[PDB]
Amino acid sequence: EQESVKEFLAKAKEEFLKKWESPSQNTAQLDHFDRIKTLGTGSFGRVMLVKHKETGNHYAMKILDKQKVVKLKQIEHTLNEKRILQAVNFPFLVKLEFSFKDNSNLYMVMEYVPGGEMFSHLRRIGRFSEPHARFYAAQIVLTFEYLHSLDLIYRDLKPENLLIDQQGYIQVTDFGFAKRVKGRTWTLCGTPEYLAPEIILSKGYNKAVDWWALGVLIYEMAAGYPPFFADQPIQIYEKIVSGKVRFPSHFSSDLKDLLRNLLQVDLTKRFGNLKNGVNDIKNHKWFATTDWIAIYQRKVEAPFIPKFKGPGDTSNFDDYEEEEIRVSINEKCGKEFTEF
Ligand SMILES: [NH3+]C[C@H](O)c1ccc(O)c(O)c1
Repeated sequence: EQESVKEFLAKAKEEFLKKWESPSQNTAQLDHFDRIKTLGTGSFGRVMLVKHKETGNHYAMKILDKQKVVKLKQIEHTLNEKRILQAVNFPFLVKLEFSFKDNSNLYMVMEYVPGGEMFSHLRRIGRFSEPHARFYAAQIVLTFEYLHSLDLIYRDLKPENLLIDQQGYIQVTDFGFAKRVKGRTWTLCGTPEYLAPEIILSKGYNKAVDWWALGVLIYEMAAGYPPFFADQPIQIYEKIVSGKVRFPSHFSSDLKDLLRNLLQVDLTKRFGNLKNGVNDIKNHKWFATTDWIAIYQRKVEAPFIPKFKGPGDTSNFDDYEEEEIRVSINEKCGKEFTEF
Protein backbone atom coordinates (compact mmCIF):
# COMPACT_ATOMS: atom_id res chain seq x y z
CA GLU A 1 0.00 0.00 0.00
CA GLN A 2 1.57 3.27 -1.13
CA GLU A 3 1.69 5.77 1.70
CA SER A 4 -0.45 7.94 -0.57
CA VAL A 5 -3.34 5.44 -0.24
CA LYS A 6 -2.78 5.05 3.50
CA GLU A 7 -2.91 8.80 4.03
CA PHE A 8 -5.97 9.18 1.80
CA LEU A 9 -7.86 6.51 3.79
CA ALA A 10 -6.72 7.96 7.15
CA LYS A 11 -8.11 11.37 6.23
CA ALA A 12 -11.25 9.75 4.86
CA LYS A 13 -11.83 7.99 8.19
CA GLU A 14 -11.18 11.17 10.22
CA GLU A 15 -13.73 13.09 8.17
CA PHE A 16 -16.29 10.29 8.36
CA LEU A 17 -15.91 9.93 12.13
CA LYS A 18 -16.46 13.63 12.78
CA LYS A 19 -19.82 13.54 10.95
CA TRP A 20 -20.68 10.10 12.35
CA GLU A 21 -20.32 11.34 15.92
CA SER A 22 -22.31 14.55 15.32
CA PRO A 23 -24.95 13.81 12.66
CA SER A 24 -26.88 16.50 10.84
CA GLN A 25 -30.62 16.59 11.42
CA ASN A 26 -33.68 18.46 10.23
CA THR A 27 -32.07 20.36 7.35
CA ALA A 28 -35.14 21.00 5.17
CA GLN A 29 -38.91 20.46 5.15
CA LEU A 30 -41.40 18.95 2.73
CA ASP A 31 -43.01 22.19 1.55
CA HIS A 32 -39.63 23.42 0.26
CA PHE A 33 -40.14 20.99 -2.66
CA ASP A 34 -42.48 20.33 -5.56
CA ARG A 35 -43.24 16.68 -6.42
CA ILE A 36 -42.54 15.57 -10.00
CA LYS A 37 -42.53 11.75 -10.46
CA THR A 38 -42.22 8.47 -8.53
CA LEU A 39 -38.90 6.83 -9.53
CA GLY A 40 -39.17 3.65 -7.43
CA THR A 41 -41.33 2.05 -4.80
CA GLY A 42 -41.18 -0.70 -2.17
CA SER A 43 -42.86 -2.20 0.88
CA PHE A 44 -42.02 0.71 3.23
CA GLY A 45 -40.78 3.55 1.05
CA ARG A 46 -40.58 5.32 -2.30
CA VAL A 47 -38.09 7.47 -4.18
CA MET A 48 -39.57 10.61 -5.73
CA LEU A 49 -38.13 13.17 -8.10
CA VAL A 50 -38.67 16.58 -6.52
CA LYS A 51 -37.64 20.15 -7.35
CA HIS A 52 -36.57 22.66 -4.73
CA LYS A 53 -38.85 25.65 -5.10
CA GLU A 54 -36.24 28.34 -4.37
CA THR A 55 -33.11 27.03 -6.08
CA GLY A 56 -34.75 25.02 -8.86
CA ASN A 57 -32.46 22.05 -8.16
CA HIS A 58 -33.77 18.54 -8.71
CA TYR A 59 -33.35 15.83 -6.07
CA ALA A 60 -34.34 12.22 -5.44
CA MET A 61 -36.36 12.21 -2.23
CA LYS A 62 -36.56 8.89 -0.40
CA ILE A 63 -39.74 8.78 1.68
CA LEU A 64 -40.12 6.08 4.33
CA ASP A 65 -43.39 5.46 6.13
CA LYS A 66 -42.55 5.26 9.84
CA GLN A 67 -45.34 2.81 10.70
CA LYS A 68 -44.31 0.44 7.90
CA VAL A 69 -40.64 0.67 8.88
CA VAL A 70 -41.57 -0.44 12.37
CA LYS A 71 -43.82 -3.26 11.12
CA LEU A 72 -41.17 -4.66 8.75
CA LYS A 73 -38.44 -4.43 11.43
CA GLN A 74 -36.40 -1.81 9.60
CA ILE A 75 -35.93 0.76 12.42
CA GLU A 76 -32.22 0.26 12.98
CA HIS A 77 -31.62 -0.12 9.23
CA THR A 78 -33.25 3.25 8.48
CA LEU A 79 -31.24 4.91 11.25
CA ASN A 80 -28.06 3.28 9.85
CA GLU A 81 -28.88 4.49 6.36
CA LYS A 82 -29.29 8.14 7.28
CA ARG A 83 -26.42 8.26 9.79
CA ILE A 84 -24.01 6.68 7.30
CA LEU A 85 -25.14 8.72 4.28
CA GLN A 86 -24.77 12.04 6.08
CA ALA A 87 -21.20 11.04 7.05
CA VAL A 88 -19.71 9.61 3.80
CA ASN A 89 -18.06 11.39 0.88
CA PHE A 90 -16.72 9.56 -2.18
CA PRO A 91 -16.95 10.27 -5.93
CA PHE A 92 -19.08 7.19 -6.67
CA LEU A 93 -21.60 7.54 -3.81
CA VAL A 94 -24.83 9.51 -4.22
CA LYS A 95 -24.76 12.44 -1.84
CA LEU A 96 -27.37 13.10 0.82
CA GLU A 97 -28.28 16.78 0.57
CA PHE A 98 -31.00 17.09 3.25
CA SER A 99 -32.91 15.01 5.72
CA PHE A 100 -35.95 15.58 7.93
CA LYS A 101 -39.00 13.85 9.37
CA ASP A 102 -42.64 14.70 10.03
CA ASN A 103 -45.55 13.09 11.80
CA SER A 104 -45.69 10.21 9.30
CA ASN A 105 -42.50 9.87 7.25
CA LEU A 106 -38.72 9.99 7.20
CA TYR A 107 -37.13 11.89 4.30
CA MET A 108 -33.68 11.59 2.73
CA VAL A 109 -33.17 14.07 -0.10
CA MET A 110 -30.38 12.74 -2.37
CA GLU A 111 -28.81 13.96 -5.58
CA TYR A 112 -30.89 12.99 -8.61
CA VAL A 113 -28.88 11.06 -11.20
CA PRO A 114 -30.91 11.30 -14.46
CA GLY A 115 -29.15 8.54 -16.40
CA GLY A 116 -31.06 5.77 -14.69
CA GLU A 117 -30.23 2.45 -13.15
CA MET A 118 -27.49 0.26 -14.57
CA PHE A 119 -30.12 -2.47 -14.59
CA SER A 120 -32.11 -0.76 -17.37
CA HIS A 121 -29.04 -0.24 -19.56
CA LEU A 122 -27.78 -3.78 -19.01
CA ARG A 123 -31.12 -5.26 -19.99
CA ARG A 124 -31.41 -2.98 -23.05
CA ILE A 125 -27.99 -3.92 -24.45
CA GLY A 126 -27.96 -7.51 -23.22
CA ARG A 127 -24.51 -7.71 -21.75
CA PHE A 128 -21.58 -5.35 -21.30
CA SER A 129 -18.20 -6.03 -22.92
CA GLU A 130 -15.39 -6.86 -20.50
CA PRO A 131 -13.89 -3.34 -20.74
CA HIS A 132 -17.32 -1.82 -20.01
CA ALA A 133 -17.96 -4.17 -17.08
CA ARG A 134 -14.39 -3.53 -15.84
CA PHE A 135 -14.88 0.26 -15.86
CA TYR A 136 -17.91 -0.10 -13.55
CA ALA A 137 -16.31 -2.86 -11.46
CA ALA A 138 -13.26 -0.67 -10.79
CA GLN A 139 -15.47 2.03 -9.36
CA ILE A 140 -17.15 -0.49 -7.05
CA VAL A 141 -13.75 -1.81 -5.93
CA LEU A 142 -12.63 1.69 -4.96
CA THR A 143 -15.97 2.42 -3.30
CA PHE A 144 -15.76 -0.77 -1.21
CA GLU A 145 -12.13 0.01 -0.34
CA TYR A 146 -13.40 3.35 1.00
CA LEU A 147 -16.46 1.98 2.82
CA HIS A 148 -14.73 -1.03 4.36
CA SER A 149 -11.92 1.17 5.64
CA LEU A 150 -14.59 3.11 7.60
CA ASP A 151 -15.83 -0.20 9.06
CA LEU A 152 -18.90 -0.01 6.82
CA ILE A 153 -20.50 -2.98 5.04
CA TYR A 154 -22.81 -2.08 2.14
CA ARG A 155 -24.94 -5.28 1.77
CA ASP A 156 -27.09 -4.40 -1.26
CA LEU A 157 -24.91 -4.41 -4.37
CA LYS A 158 -26.96 -5.05 -7.52
CA PRO A 159 -27.61 -3.25 -10.84
CA GLU A 160 -30.79 -1.53 -9.63
CA ASN A 161 -28.77 0.25 -6.94
CA LEU A 162 -26.15 1.66 -9.30
CA LEU A 163 -27.03 4.78 -11.26
CA ILE A 164 -25.23 6.07 -14.36
CA ASP A 165 -24.38 9.75 -14.16
CA GLN A 166 -24.04 12.49 -16.73
CA GLN A 167 -20.41 11.48 -17.41
CA GLY A 168 -21.18 7.73 -17.57
CA TYR A 169 -19.76 6.98 -14.12
CA ILE A 170 -21.43 4.97 -11.33
CA GLN A 171 -23.31 6.46 -8.40
CA VAL A 172 -24.16 3.96 -5.67
CA THR A 173 -27.58 4.43 -4.07
CA ASP A 174 -29.67 2.47 -1.57
CA PHE A 175 -27.83 2.44 1.76
CA GLY A 176 -30.84 0.81 3.49
CA PHE A 177 -28.78 -2.25 4.55
CA ALA A 178 -25.47 -0.46 5.10
CA LYS A 179 -24.05 -0.79 8.61
CA ARG A 180 -21.02 0.18 10.67
CA VAL A 181 -19.57 -3.18 11.79
CA LYS A 182 -16.34 -4.00 13.58
CA GLY A 183 -16.07 -7.73 13.25
CA ARG A 184 -19.22 -9.64 12.41
CA THR A 185 -22.90 -8.92 11.95
CA TRP A 186 -25.86 -11.29 11.69
CA THR A 187 -28.94 -9.81 9.97
CA LEU A 188 -30.54 -11.68 7.08
CA CYS A 189 -30.80 -8.97 4.43
CA GLY A 190 -29.87 -8.31 0.84
CA THR A 191 -31.33 -9.64 -2.40
CA PRO A 192 -31.44 -13.44 -3.00
CA GLU A 193 -29.32 -13.65 -6.16
CA TYR A 194 -26.54 -11.61 -4.50
CA LEU A 195 -26.37 -13.25 -1.04
CA ALA A 196 -23.13 -14.85 0.04
CA PRO A 197 -23.28 -18.41 1.41
CA GLU A 198 -22.54 -17.29 4.96
CA ILE A 199 -25.62 -15.03 4.96
CA ILE A 200 -27.82 -17.90 3.74
CA LEU A 201 -26.38 -20.15 6.46
CA SER A 202 -27.10 -17.64 9.29
CA LYS A 203 -23.47 -17.19 10.22
CA GLY A 204 -21.79 -14.15 11.66
CA TYR A 205 -20.47 -12.47 8.53
CA ASN A 206 -18.23 -9.55 7.55
CA LYS A 207 -17.19 -7.35 4.60
CA ALA A 208 -16.45 -10.51 2.59
CA VAL A 209 -20.14 -10.57 1.67
CA ASP A 210 -19.66 -7.35 -0.34
CA TRP A 211 -16.78 -8.95 -2.29
CA TRP A 212 -18.96 -12.00 -3.03
CA ALA A 213 -21.67 -9.65 -4.27
CA LEU A 214 -19.11 -7.94 -6.52
CA GLY A 215 -18.42 -11.32 -8.11
CA VAL A 216 -22.14 -11.75 -8.75
CA LEU A 217 -22.35 -8.24 -10.22
CA ILE A 218 -19.34 -8.69 -12.52
CA TYR A 219 -20.70 -12.03 -13.75
CA GLU A 220 -24.11 -10.46 -14.37
CA MET A 221 -22.64 -7.44 -16.20
CA ALA A 222 -20.51 -9.63 -18.47
CA ALA A 223 -23.03 -12.45 -19.09
CA GLY A 224 -26.31 -10.52 -18.97
CA TYR A 225 -27.70 -12.74 -16.18
CA PRO A 226 -26.51 -13.58 -12.67
CA PRO A 227 -24.63 -16.81 -11.92
CA PHE A 228 -27.24 -18.29 -9.52
CA PHE A 229 -30.87 -18.06 -10.61
CA ALA A 230 -34.01 -20.08 -10.22
CA ASP A 231 -37.75 -19.71 -9.96
CA GLN A 232 -37.73 -19.73 -6.15
CA PRO A 233 -35.28 -18.31 -3.59
CA ILE A 234 -34.63 -21.69 -1.94
CA GLN A 235 -33.40 -23.10 -5.24
CA ILE A 236 -31.14 -20.06 -5.70
CA TYR A 237 -29.72 -20.62 -2.24
CA GLU A 238 -28.95 -24.29 -2.96
CA LYS A 239 -26.95 -23.19 -6.00
CA ILE A 240 -25.08 -20.46 -4.08
CA VAL A 241 -23.94 -22.77 -1.32
CA SER A 242 -22.95 -25.62 -3.69
CA GLY A 243 -19.54 -24.26 -4.71
CA LYS A 244 -20.42 -24.74 -8.42
CA VAL A 245 -20.61 -21.97 -11.02
CA ARG A 246 -20.51 -22.24 -14.80
CA PHE A 247 -19.09 -19.54 -16.99
CA PRO A 248 -20.04 -18.61 -20.57
CA SER A 249 -17.34 -19.59 -23.08
CA HIS A 250 -17.03 -15.95 -24.17
CA PHE A 251 -15.62 -14.98 -20.77
CA SER A 252 -11.86 -14.41 -20.81
CA SER A 253 -9.67 -16.70 -18.76
CA ASP A 254 -8.71 -13.74 -16.54
CA LEU A 255 -12.39 -12.99 -15.89
CA LYS A 256 -13.10 -16.60 -14.92
CA ASP A 257 -10.13 -16.65 -12.58
CA LEU A 258 -11.16 -13.42 -10.82
CA LEU A 259 -14.73 -14.67 -10.47
CA ARG A 260 -13.70 -18.03 -8.97
CA ASN A 261 -11.83 -16.05 -6.30
CA LEU A 262 -14.69 -13.62 -5.58
CA LEU A 263 -17.37 -16.38 -5.74
CA GLN A 264 -15.38 -18.46 -3.31
CA VAL A 265 -17.79 -20.19 -0.93
CA ASP A 266 -15.17 -20.39 1.84
CA LEU A 267 -15.11 -16.81 3.12
CA THR A 268 -11.62 -17.36 4.58
CA LYS A 269 -10.29 -17.88 1.03
CA ARG A 270 -12.28 -15.18 -0.78
CA PHE A 271 -10.56 -12.29 -2.50
CA GLY A 272 -11.05 -9.09 -0.54
CA ASN A 273 -10.95 -11.00 2.76
CA LEU A 274 -7.34 -12.23 2.73
CA LYS A 275 -4.23 -10.69 4.28
CA ASN A 276 -3.62 -8.47 1.24
CA GLY A 277 -7.18 -7.14 1.33
CA VAL A 278 -8.35 -5.21 -1.68
CA ASN A 279 -4.98 -5.44 -3.39
CA ASP A 280 -5.57 -9.08 -4.38
CA ILE A 281 -8.39 -7.66 -6.52
CA LYS A 282 -6.68 -4.48 -7.72
CA ASN A 283 -3.56 -6.46 -8.79
CA HIS A 284 -5.46 -9.25 -10.53
CA LYS A 285 -4.72 -9.72 -14.23
CA TRP A 286 -8.32 -8.87 -15.20
CA PHE A 287 -7.62 -5.34 -13.91
CA ALA A 288 -4.18 -4.99 -15.58
CA THR A 289 -5.41 -2.23 -17.91
CA THR A 290 -7.07 -0.28 -15.08
CA ASP A 291 -5.53 3.03 -14.01
CA TRP A 292 -7.01 3.17 -10.49
CA ILE A 293 -6.05 6.82 -9.91
CA ALA A 294 -7.46 7.93 -13.26
CA ILE A 295 -10.77 6.19 -12.46
CA TYR A 296 -10.93 7.89 -9.05
CA GLN A 297 -10.17 11.29 -10.67
CA ARG A 298 -12.86 10.59 -13.33
CA LYS A 299 -10.33 11.13 -16.15
CA VAL A 300 -11.21 7.95 -18.13
CA GLU A 301 -13.70 8.25 -21.00
CA ALA A 302 -16.78 6.26 -20.08
CA PRO A 303 -18.16 3.40 -22.19
CA PHE A 304 -21.38 5.30 -22.71
CA ILE A 305 -23.20 8.43 -21.74
CA PRO A 306 -26.87 7.99 -20.94
CA LYS A 307 -29.25 9.84 -23.22
CA PHE A 308 -31.20 12.50 -21.38
CA LYS A 309 -32.26 16.08 -22.00
CA GLY A 310 -31.49 17.79 -18.71
CA PRO A 311 -31.38 17.47 -14.93
CA GLY A 312 -35.17 16.93 -14.69
CA ASP A 313 -35.49 14.31 -17.43
CA THR A 314 -37.05 11.07 -16.18
CA SER A 315 -37.05 9.07 -19.45
CA ASN A 316 -34.44 6.62 -18.08
CA PHE A 317 -36.73 5.65 -15.17
CA ASP A 318 -39.97 3.71 -15.33
CA ASP A 319 -43.59 4.44 -14.55
CA TYR A 320 -45.32 3.80 -11.25
CA GLU A 321 -48.74 4.67 -9.86
CA GLU A 322 -48.52 8.16 -8.38
CA GLU A 323 -49.66 8.03 -4.72
CA GLU A 324 -50.11 10.84 -2.16
CA ILE A 325 -47.46 11.95 0.34
CA ARG A 326 -49.84 12.02 3.28
CA VAL A 327 -48.81 13.44 6.64
CA SER A 328 -50.90 12.52 9.69
CA ILE A 329 -52.21 15.19 11.98
CA ASN A 330 -50.77 13.08 14.83
CA GLU A 331 -47.14 12.12 15.37
CA LYS A 332 -46.39 8.43 14.75
CA CYS A 333 -43.50 6.41 16.16
CA GLY A 334 -41.80 9.48 17.61
CA LYS A 335 -39.70 7.60 20.13
CA GLU A 336 -38.40 5.03 17.64
CA PHE A 337 -37.02 7.71 15.29
CA THR A 338 -35.80 10.28 17.84
CA GLU A 339 -32.24 10.24 16.46
CA PHE A 340 -33.27 10.69 12.81
N1 LIG B 1 -32.59 2.22 -6.84
C1 LIG B 1 -32.42 3.63 -7.30
C2 LIG B 1 -33.24 4.61 -6.48
O1 LIG B 1 -34.62 4.38 -6.78
C3 LIG B 1 -32.84 6.05 -6.78
C4 LIG B 1 -33.20 6.68 -7.98
C5 LIG B 1 -32.68 7.92 -8.32
C6 LIG B 1 -31.79 8.55 -7.46
O2 LIG B 1 -31.16 9.72 -7.80
C7 LIG B 1 -31.46 7.95 -6.25
O3 LIG B 1 -30.59 8.60 -5.44
C8 LIG B 1 -31.99 6.71 -5.91
